[PDB]
Amino acid sequence: APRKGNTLYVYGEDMTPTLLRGAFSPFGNIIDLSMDPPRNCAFVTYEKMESADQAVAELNGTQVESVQLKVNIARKQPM
Repeated sequence: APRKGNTLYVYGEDMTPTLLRGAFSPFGNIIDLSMDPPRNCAFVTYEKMESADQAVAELNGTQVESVQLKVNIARKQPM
């Protein structure tokens, strides 16, 4: 049966897939990975709800070689 799953909202500047994959690869396996180049945002889906909460708490409040990323939760209401 289908499950709601748990997609996380990722925001930041100059963000790439290889970088995000590593920012969510070790946090757990992703069933689907999406990225938004027009809004500079990215979406991360986790098969385990704990993989999203553990990655959102560890990824949230972090910095890169010289950039800052932001993790948020998708709104229940559809855009």
